[PDB]
Amino acid sequence: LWREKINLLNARLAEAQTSEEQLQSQLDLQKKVVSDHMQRYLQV
Amino acid sequence: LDEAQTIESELDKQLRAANKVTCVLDTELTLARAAERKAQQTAQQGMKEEERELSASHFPVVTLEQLPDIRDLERQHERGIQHEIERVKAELHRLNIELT
Amino acid sequence: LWREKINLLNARLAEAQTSEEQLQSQLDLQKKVVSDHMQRYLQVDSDASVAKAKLDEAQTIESELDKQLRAANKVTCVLDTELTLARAAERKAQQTAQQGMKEEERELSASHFPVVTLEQLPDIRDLERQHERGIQHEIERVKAELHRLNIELT
Repeated sequence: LWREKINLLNARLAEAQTSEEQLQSQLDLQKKVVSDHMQRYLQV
Repeated sequence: LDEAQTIESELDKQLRAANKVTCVLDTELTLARAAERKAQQTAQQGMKEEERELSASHFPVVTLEQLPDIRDLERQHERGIQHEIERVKAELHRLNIELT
Repeated sequence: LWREKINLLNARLAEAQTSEEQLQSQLDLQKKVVSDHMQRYLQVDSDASVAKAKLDEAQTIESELDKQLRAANKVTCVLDTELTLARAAERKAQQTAQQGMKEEERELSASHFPVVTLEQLPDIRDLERQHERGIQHEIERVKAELHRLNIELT
């Protein structure tokens, strides 16, 4: 049963990790928008 | 650009809220291992196939939700066994009285 | 023992939170530096190239400080889960400890049963098992002596 617990947690961890990575990608995309606007200002 | 810089706070807060699930799952996955290995080495004392059959044909099967409390439900089942082995001993006492 | 360990875990969690808040302050300072370099690059190996390179450097240092903040958060959450499990176990034991014990019974139990140290709380169940076995051994031994005495009486 502890082996079953280990396997179930191995299967489940990826969902939380994917959510964390998605939020990281959203943060990096906000930084990308900031960079786009700052580089637009760089032209003028 | 001011708005883009400002909006980063909500995303950072949500990322902080998200990290906790990953932390908890890693903790659980690391923690279960010691119990697993100790239980496995306890089982390594071994049973002859006949002994396995006799044990299994009467002892219940267990599942994941009972696993955390299995170290106590096991003692409850042991209490169930001994509370009748004591009855058997009492019947031995009564029959010894009768025989004497 | 569980309540004392809960207080100790609360102290550890407080230490983790003290680290976490100041790591957040460090992250804020690094973000301020990032904004400084961004505004400098907007203002201008030229000074503009230095502003760009150091804006990227400030973002990298901010990422490192955010990783340190995430490590602090992970430590805080590990200790928080430990504290929550400790509270759950303490309440589960409270389900039985709430029943109280008469003064004479407490005296006898204290004068007949050992005790465990704070952090050794898990081994308390080893004492429970061992003393259960000994108590049962003595119980059945006295019962057998009574049995033979009863048979002799018969």
